[PDB]
Amino acid sequence: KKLFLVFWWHMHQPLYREPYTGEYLLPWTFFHAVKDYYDMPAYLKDFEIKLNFNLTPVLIDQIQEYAQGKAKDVFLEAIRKDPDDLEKEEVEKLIEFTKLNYEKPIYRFERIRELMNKEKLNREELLDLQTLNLLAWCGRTLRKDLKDLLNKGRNYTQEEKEYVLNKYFEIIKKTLSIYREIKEEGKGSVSTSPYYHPLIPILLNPNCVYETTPNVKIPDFAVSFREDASKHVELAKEKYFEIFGEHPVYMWPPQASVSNEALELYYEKGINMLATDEVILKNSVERASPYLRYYFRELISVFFRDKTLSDLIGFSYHAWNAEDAVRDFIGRLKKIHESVDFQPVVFVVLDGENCWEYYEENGIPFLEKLYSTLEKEEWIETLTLEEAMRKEDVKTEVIESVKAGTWFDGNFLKWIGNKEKNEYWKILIEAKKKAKNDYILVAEGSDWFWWQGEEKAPFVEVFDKLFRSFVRRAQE
Ligand SMILES: OC[C@H]1O[C@H](O[C@H]2[C@H](O)[C@@H](O)[C@@H](O[C@H]3[C@H](O)[C@@H](O)[C@@H](O[C@H]4[C@H](O)[C@@H](O)[C@@H](O[C@H]5[C@H](O)[C@@H](O)[C@@H](O)O[C@@H]5CO)O[C@@H]4CO)O[C@@H]3CO)O[C@@H]2CO)[C@H](O)[C@@H](O)[C@@H]1O
Ligand SMILES: OC[C@H]1O[C@H](O[C@H]2[C@H](O)[C@@H](O)[C@@H](O[C@H]3[C@H](O)[C@@H](O)[C@@H](O[C@H]4[C@H](O)[C@@H](O)[C@@H](O)O[C@@H]4CO)O[C@@H]3CO)O[C@@H]2CO)[C@H](O)[C@@H](O)[C@@H]1O
Repeated sequence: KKLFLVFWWHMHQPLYREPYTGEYLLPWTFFHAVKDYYDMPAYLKDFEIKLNFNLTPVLIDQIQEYAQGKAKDVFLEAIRKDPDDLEKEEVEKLIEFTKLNYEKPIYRFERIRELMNKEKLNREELLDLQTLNLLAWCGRTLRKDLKDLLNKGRNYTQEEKEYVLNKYFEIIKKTLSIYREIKEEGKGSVSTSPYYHPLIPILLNPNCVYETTPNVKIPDFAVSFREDASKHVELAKEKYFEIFGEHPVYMWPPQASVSNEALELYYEKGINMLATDEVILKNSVERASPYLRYYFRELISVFFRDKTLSDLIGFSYHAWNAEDAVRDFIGRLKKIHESVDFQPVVFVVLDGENCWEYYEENGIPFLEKLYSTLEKEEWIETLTLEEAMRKEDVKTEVIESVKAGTWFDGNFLKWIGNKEKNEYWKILIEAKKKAKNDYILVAEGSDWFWWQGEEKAPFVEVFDKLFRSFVRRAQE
């Protein structure tokens, strides 16, 4: 009697490439590529477990651009430059970026503390600010190779900065290949999402917000996004075919978002299985065990993730010692294992690149201890998505209807509802009336609405600039 454990790490970035200048206006795709996107599947090289991954096609596009040397990244150019050639604006954006990440454990360098107490920086101090920002995002693989430079902590030269950059781009160049390798070796399944990570339920039927938040105000959806919804899925199938050689049979719905109509569309497009959130299941069915494989209308397989276990990694364990956190995690799986007489399937699903920056040492002590302890447990069998879809000694249930929602409170309020987010949908709706190319699909990505209508934060202007630029470009 085994507990079946399914890790599904979801990787995504919206398109930071501004369509008129061709410039990557934020460096987040680069920094999460060198820190997490290669290194997360790379754990499978050292640990005999199964781990699954989601790669959005818009993320894949940017990884390709960086890997091929075509990405003009404005922040990264400020990093690469000799400090004597830095513009005042570039120094300000460098300092701004440091302040934003300053309290995170991966930025725990004494020299960063010294430099941010300084009101004017010379060439050597700017070289340290540039290079330590690079090194703060160093992933597990290169933290071994670059350990001498990392322990330095200060006094970096342009030659050393350039060396780190060359190693980082080598990491990026091998990133798509290692997803292909762990997939071909059976160490994990790889899924994708509709192309630009949109909210498929809203594009299909904006009225589905009223299944959870009946009081919410939405704009006049005077155009249909239903065909655009199909296009996100179809284009995603094409990009996945290019990278991995098959049409995808697993998809992660952006924000875990599902509806009766969205599940229909996924089935119609040949998706055999997806996962969503436990809150959906609780909102939809009275007797709701998340340890079963569900069949929506006998059309498509649905797993409901263990929200508690997913939220321990995403939200709790960063503030713990690695050893305490893994003993807690295994202790919870043991109680699940001891709680039922059948073999439960336990889906752990969350973003794969966003939580580790808040852990000590980028979560490497935690994940190494976690994966080491998992592979020693005889009563735990980690599964690929393919193995979870096919496993016969697993309990099964049919569900006929779900309440539309997301894994954020089970509703859509993080992307629609208040004046400012609704203004984005107004802009999108008007632009869709006049759209002439697929940049309208880029503007349907969920990220733009997430950051809109929120307390002012540094760089929120860039997401707004990107969204409006994609909207403008879509109509030309
Ligand atoms: O404002 C108060 C608030 O601020 C702080 O949050 C800030 C972060 O700490 C800071 O680093 C920065 O966040 C960045 C982020 O680091 C950067 O990587 C990028 O985020 C990407 C994700 O990396 C990417 O995975 C994707 O995220 C999706 C995800 O795929 C999906 O599954 C789901 O979870 O939604 C996510 C969002 O759509 O895309 C995003 C970009 O859209 O960009 C971020 C913004 O610059 O800035 C944050 C805001 O200031 C504190 O951390 C927080 O506690 C404070 O309360
Ligand atoms: O900025 C603060 C935090 O940043 C990081 O958190 C990330 C997570 O890593 C991502 O996975 C994602 O979080 C998802 C989350 O996985 C999903 O379960 C859901 O979580 C709900 C949760 O059930 C609920 O109980 C409550 O705690 O709020 C969550 C949000 O409603 O939805 C999340 C949003 O997509 O993104 C967050 C950042 O938003 C980092 O890991 C944290 O340490 C950090 O505090």
